[PDB]
Amino acid sequence: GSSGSSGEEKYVTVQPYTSQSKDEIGFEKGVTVEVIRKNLEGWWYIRYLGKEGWAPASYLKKAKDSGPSSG
Repeated sequence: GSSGSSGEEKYVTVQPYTSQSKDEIGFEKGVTVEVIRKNLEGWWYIRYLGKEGWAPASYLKKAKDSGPSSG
């Protein structure tokens, strides 16, 4: 299957978003997303459910992973 779970900056959704068209991707609140591109028009290209679409940065936030990793 996917066997990927790899990216640059993994963000998390704090609110559900309903996509009107394919161009945009709809997700739920409390899931993990992969931020690929970052625009200025509140548009952050992410990847969810094995699909890349346009999502509002407003409904996204940088996740904080806890680990012993030093720097």
